[PDB]
Amino acid sequence: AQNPNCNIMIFHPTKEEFNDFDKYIAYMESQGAHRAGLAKIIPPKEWKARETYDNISEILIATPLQQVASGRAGVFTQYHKKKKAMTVGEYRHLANSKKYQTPPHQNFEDLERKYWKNRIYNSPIYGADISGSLFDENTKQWNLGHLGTIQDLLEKECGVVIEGVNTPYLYFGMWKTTFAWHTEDMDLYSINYLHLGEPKTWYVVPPEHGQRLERLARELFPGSSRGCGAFLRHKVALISPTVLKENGIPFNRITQEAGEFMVTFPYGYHAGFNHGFNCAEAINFATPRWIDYGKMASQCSCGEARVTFSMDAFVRILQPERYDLWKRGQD
Ligand SMILES: O=C(O)CNC(=O)C(=O)O
Ligand SMILES: [Mg+2]
Ligand code: NI
Ligand SMILES: [Zn+2]
Repeated sequence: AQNPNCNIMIFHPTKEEFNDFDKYIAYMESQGAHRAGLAKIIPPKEWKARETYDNISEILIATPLQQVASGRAGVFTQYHKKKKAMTVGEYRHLANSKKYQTPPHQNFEDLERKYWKNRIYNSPIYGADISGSLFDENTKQWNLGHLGTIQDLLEKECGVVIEGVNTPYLYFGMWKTTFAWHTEDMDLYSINYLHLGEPKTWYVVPPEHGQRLERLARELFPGSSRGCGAFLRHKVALISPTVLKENGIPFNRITQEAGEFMVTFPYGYHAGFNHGFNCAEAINFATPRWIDYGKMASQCSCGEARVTFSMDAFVRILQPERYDLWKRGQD
């Protein structure tokens, strides 16, 4: 079996290998990349997402989210407080202000220490989940706005045409902005490109061990767990690497830098944080290997998770027994 220890793999495709997205994902999996839950892809040196980032300041962040923590330094939840709209230019200035800027540090490791020590005592503001793209229309390879849609993949595998569309999202981050432990909707893949700015550190649990994370989470967030049998779908819980190691949870970590892609694999739990002002673009996607995961994906029906229009059809076709209850939680 390839990659039996479930290590995060890093790939360096040539320009020729960068032409066919589906084929390259399948190549990665042939080498066992999916066992880790997350892979890094460094694009060929000839490639670029767009010419420059000099003209992005007028993008609007309609609902910036202040991420307020509760709990202890290594075991906490976060809620999102809505703030007034601001432009990317305004947000970048805020990120760089003395209140929010990245502290002095020696290296990524020192910064990770400082994150886990001090995250809970600050409430950074995240410009997340903004529909849009920063890829130039003329970028033909690994353009996240031109991938094959999940609806077309389900149609090609299963024969049923469904409604829905699939478009990318922009994330403008600052120091300590945080993504809580989650898998993707319907245990989809995701792909994330860091367009500009400071790094993003990721933590991931191998898919074959995801239930171990779920069991620990039920123990560490006992009220949440009573409220919902799939409360990690709420995307609010954080558990530090120190806590995971103490509880024997298998995981890995990696830092993504500007110009690099990350791919998360079906049922690969992941969490992380931003080092300073940055902008990432991400989208979900599917392959034939996803279908079986989609069929088995847990769902939140307590009402909290509230998701896109396009998840309806996935639940309806792949999980017809669940559909009625899940839709009650949507409505
Ligand atoms: O970048 C972030 O805040 C979160 N991204 C993801 O969880 C992803 O790309 O799957
Ligand atoms: Mg602009
Ligand atoms: Ni994700
Ligand atoms: Zn729920």
